[PDB]
Amino acid sequence: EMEKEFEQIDKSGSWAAIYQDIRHEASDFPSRVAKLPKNKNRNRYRDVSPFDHSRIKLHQEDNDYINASLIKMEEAQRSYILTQGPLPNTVGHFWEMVWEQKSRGVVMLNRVMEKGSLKCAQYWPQKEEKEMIFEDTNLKLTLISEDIKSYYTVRQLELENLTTQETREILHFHYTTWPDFGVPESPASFLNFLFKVRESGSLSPEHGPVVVHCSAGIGRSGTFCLADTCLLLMDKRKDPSSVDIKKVLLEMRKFRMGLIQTADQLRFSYLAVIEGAKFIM
Ligand SMILES: COc1ccc(NC(=O)Nc2ccncc2)cc1
Repeated sequence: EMEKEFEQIDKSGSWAAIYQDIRHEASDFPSRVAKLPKNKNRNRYRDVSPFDHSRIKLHQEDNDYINASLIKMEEAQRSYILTQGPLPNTVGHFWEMVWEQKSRGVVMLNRVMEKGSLKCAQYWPQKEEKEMIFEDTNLKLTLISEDIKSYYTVRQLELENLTTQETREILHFHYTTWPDFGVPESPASFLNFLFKVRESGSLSPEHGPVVVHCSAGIGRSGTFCLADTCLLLMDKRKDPSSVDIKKVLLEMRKFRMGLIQTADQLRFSYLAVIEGAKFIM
């Protein structure tokens, strides 16, 4: 049981040690498409690349590349697209991916500016009457409504394919209170946020996979998926305590490198799952 494993690692302060064991056990697959010179300006960080086998392909003949990975958790019947915060030149690619994959939700776990630097392009409209057109991908995006709470904002967006005049409603879930350094003290507001995404139907198999991002799409994004999948598996299994976070994390790392960036994010993931288990038992 993970609650006892938590106290052990915590009392022994062995978080950096377990984290290193995970780093060394993690899969390594080719990422040849990401490293092509023509894709250099489509990557925010040169050391964060999608594996070729799990990368999302854009349906454009010219260049199909986006820094995005499909995480498929077979036992949990959950699938997530993890991607980097879009760049100024990839905002149109981002919304093309949302369109092509039939996603219903976008989950954003960063602020546009953190530590005085831009972590992400402003890829959604700030006002109802000022819609955005992505000329490169032939899409129009309109803010329909915005509901600002203390810890997160939910926005309803309309995405229109200008080529076919189909429209879809997209839900933007923006967690706004992750601190510049370290992790939240308590996982309560993060769990509340995760349950709000679930309640929307954005994580449901009727829809394409949810798009999850932070700046690189590996750290905070990793914590989001890890907590969701672990809590799901605890509902599904005859023995909820057979769920080993470490094993679940290593499975996800077959699909995208580097998920959970720090020993602090690992500790926070344990705490989120342990605490979330009380609201589920
Ligand atoms: C000398 O380099 C090494 C660094 C780390 C490990 N693994 C390790 O400490 N695992 C561990 C698991 C649970 N509690 C405490 C520790 C082995 C060798």
